[PDB]
Amino acid sequence: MAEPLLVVGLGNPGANYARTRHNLGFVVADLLAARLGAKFKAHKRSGAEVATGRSAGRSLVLAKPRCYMNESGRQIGPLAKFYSVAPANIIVIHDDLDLEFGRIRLKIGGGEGGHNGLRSVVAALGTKDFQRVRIGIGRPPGRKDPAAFVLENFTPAERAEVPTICEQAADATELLIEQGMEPAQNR
Repeated sequence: MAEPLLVVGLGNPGANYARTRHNLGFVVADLLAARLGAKFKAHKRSGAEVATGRSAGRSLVLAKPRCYMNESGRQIGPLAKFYSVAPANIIVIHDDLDLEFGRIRLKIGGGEGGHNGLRSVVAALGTKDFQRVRIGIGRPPGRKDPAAFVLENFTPAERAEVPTICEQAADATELLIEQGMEPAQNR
């Protein structure tokens, strides 16, 4: 445990995409960097922007991809390699379709819940054995393309709670870092 962590947050760049459902990992990652006094440095070498920090005594590397959601992995693969982090020491924060709105679960491995970003990372890291901070966004309402549901902005009802759900998410991420899946605790 003289080894560093990678905390990746999944999202699409662009002002109009910032507050969409598929951009929760970005906000949650933006929150953490802020908590650790970390500044996002453009990482030419892999493509994503990167902030470094320290939490519970552990080396942290935070990352947010600078391309579209679909090629996260083409930027997180070379980035993880750069800072030589094993896939088990990589935590990825993303919105989950299979989790009810507001629910935050923590898991290593498992599915990909139709998230095109998580798959892109699984492909680029080969294995699907990295950690996840899953943020429920709920299932789409009735007849509705999920791939467009996640590119829409949260309803005025929901967005009232998003700020508080992300704070709780950043808190789950911190707690995952100090313990393990001894967390998934009251998280």
